[PDB]
Amino acid sequence: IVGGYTCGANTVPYQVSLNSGYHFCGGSLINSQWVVSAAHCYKSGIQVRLGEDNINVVEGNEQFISASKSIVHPSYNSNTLNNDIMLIKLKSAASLNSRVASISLPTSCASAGTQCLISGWGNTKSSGTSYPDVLKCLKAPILSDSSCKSAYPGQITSNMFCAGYLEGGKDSCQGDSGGPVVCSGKLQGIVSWGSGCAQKNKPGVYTKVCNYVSWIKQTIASN
Ligand SMILES: NCc1csc2ccccc12
Ligand SMILES: [Ca+2]
Repeated sequence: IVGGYTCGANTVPYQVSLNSGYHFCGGSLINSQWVVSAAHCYKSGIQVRLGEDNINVVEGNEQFISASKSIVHPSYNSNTLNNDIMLIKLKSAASLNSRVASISLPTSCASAGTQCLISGWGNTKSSGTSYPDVLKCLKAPILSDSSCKSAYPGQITSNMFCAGYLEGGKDSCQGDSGGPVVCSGKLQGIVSWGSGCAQKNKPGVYTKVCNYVSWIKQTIASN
């Protein structure tokens, strides 16, 4: 997260870290067994880390649970990033408590102008590199479809939205991938892509979660 703030320990209780020896992506806990992330975060050997603040220090609220199954969306295209979503099942159910909690799925799509919370352990600089140990947060609005399309001609599908600031300075970034965009207590986005981070006229692009709720539910119901 570039241009954000320290969230505070365990204040984003659905935020998980995907770990394969190291943090490499965020995700969102959506029930005791299942995590939402980005399909471009797929790999084998994932351990889900819940209850994290400092991802380098064991602070006392973590739960570490290995994935049993990954399901990338059936229509994910890794060239266009269309349908950039996957589900990860945990080998055992997480213990749910104030610091480890699921985030509700949307029952309707959010509109441009809605305020959201984006979070992660990704890069905090727009030039150069610095990775935080504690969770960072950013409040950002959803941008109109038309400004998203004009920012990224030919590349925004109906499964994507832009959020952030056309002026630059505040955005998600590499290592935030797969993490939440939460708006009024519903998971509306997943950190997906952009051109650089926090550049002028290049806002972040996010998977439009409300298009996937019936796929999510039917997948969970059968797996
Ligand atoms: N908002 C931009 C963004 C999000 S994840 C990622 C990974 C690499 C480069 C940019 C980004
Ligand atoms: Ca920790």
